[PDB]
Amino acid sequence: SFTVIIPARFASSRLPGKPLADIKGKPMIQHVFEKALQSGASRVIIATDNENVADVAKSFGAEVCMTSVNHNSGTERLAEVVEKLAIPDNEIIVNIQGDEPLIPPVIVRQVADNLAKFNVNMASLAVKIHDAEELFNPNAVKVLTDKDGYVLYFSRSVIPYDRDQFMNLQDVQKVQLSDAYLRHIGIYAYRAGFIKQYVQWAPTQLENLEKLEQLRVLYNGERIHVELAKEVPAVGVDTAEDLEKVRAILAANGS
Repeated sequence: SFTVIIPARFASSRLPGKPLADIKGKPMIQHVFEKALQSGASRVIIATDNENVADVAKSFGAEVCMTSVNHNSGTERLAEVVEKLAIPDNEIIVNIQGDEPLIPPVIVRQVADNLAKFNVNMASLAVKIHDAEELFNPNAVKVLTDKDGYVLYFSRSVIPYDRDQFMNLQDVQKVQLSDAYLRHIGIYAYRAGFIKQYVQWAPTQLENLEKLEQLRVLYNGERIHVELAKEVPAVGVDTAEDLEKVRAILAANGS
């Protein structure tokens, strides 16, 4: 079995209070909660520092853990939940974002099973990158693993470098990419006890440069397993446009 923790994500610049945005009669956060239940999770916790969100979540039967209103990171907020609920060290925890109402339950279960299968302290997923435009986008995190799926490195820089095609490239948007690129997806599985260790490790020059918190784990020599996601998850909702899109999709799926 495993536990899912869903960060509410109330704070948003272009879509403030999005966790409570209505999507076909239910707040977006409730959709994520229901997808979590459909993944086979034995426990689903909504974590938030917002009283209004907590009240709404409890109203649809969700266990809620209030997180402190500090500066600390997301991983830092996951640790606080583990500590406050006294979650045993070996419990498998899957972190899913509160603004992904269309997250495929199958991939939530996938990362959880992978954590147990390979017995690592941290597991994640990736999806193929097909466009050069996305490949060179620093916002798309590229990842590479060894033959067993154990991560070599994560980076905003393009890896692997294609010698023959990248040498004196003049138009990246027109380069034909090989089938070797992977975009890391921000869905994780951890052993509850490891999160505590993760946050205890000192900040690294590496993570500060790439602005990738997960590099702290690689820097400290901890094995991470990454596998191709069984299904490509939709981008999280953060704009009114994205919200309209999800509403249209859920509207189409019921008639």
